[PDB]
Amino acid sequence: EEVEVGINRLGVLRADVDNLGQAFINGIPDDYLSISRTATFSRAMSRFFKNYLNQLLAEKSYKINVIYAGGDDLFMIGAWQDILDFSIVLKQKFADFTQNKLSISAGIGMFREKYPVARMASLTGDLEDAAKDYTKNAVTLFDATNVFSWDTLENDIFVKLDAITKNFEKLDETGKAFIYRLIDLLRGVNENQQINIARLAYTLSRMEEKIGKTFAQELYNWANADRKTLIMALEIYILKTRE
RNA sequence: AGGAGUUGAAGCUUGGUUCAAAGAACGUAUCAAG
Repeated sequence: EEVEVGINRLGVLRADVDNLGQAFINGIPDDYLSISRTATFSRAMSRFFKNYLNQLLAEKSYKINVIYAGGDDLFMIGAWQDILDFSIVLKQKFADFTQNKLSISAGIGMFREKYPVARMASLTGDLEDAAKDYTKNAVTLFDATNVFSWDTLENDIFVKLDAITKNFEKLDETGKAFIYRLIDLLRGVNENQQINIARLAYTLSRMEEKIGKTFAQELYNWANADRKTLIMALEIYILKTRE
């Protein structure tokens, strides 16, 4: 109820450190090998997760309830806006703490307000298992069909989302019916590949004078080069801007 | 004293202009949370 910007959903993060097993067992090489170094390694990992997770969630008023944390396990239920905006924060702070050599995978799920927590946790655990099945670092946005690498998600999806949010704000009457027709074409293009690309070019030059001279050609470029990213960018755009 | 021979011929048969715009994109109830 404090959120008054997006869709009334509850977003769920489950994360775990991948490849933690052989790194914890035999990670430090045999030449410069110490026992207290391993003690600092594991004690610093648990230390990081506990105190930096509480401080990173305290410094900005994130509407996130942490259930439990740890290296092996992480489970947080909150508003989906803060969960999505905090997953990149947690990934980058883990990369800074571990000097970006311990990988991390995660799974973001999104559920309605009154949903059972047991089925919630099982579904999001399934999502993050599908993320770690890719066998590298990745994340699933809301579904097992949308698996993205962390740099891919962060860079591609968030620059496309920020560009879309800059462009459709200054437009006075374009959204959101144009965006729904655009998503209809960009998900029909998976099966009927040619005619939806033709309809896409037709609509973009149709609304060249309306949505912008350069944004329409940018959408036409993005919808051929890195397509599947832009569908998720538009979907989370509407999920953010729904009143 | 009137007879014949032409009863229409050629040209254009539509030209250009916007060719679905804005809205809603599931809401609730058990499930859950408290």
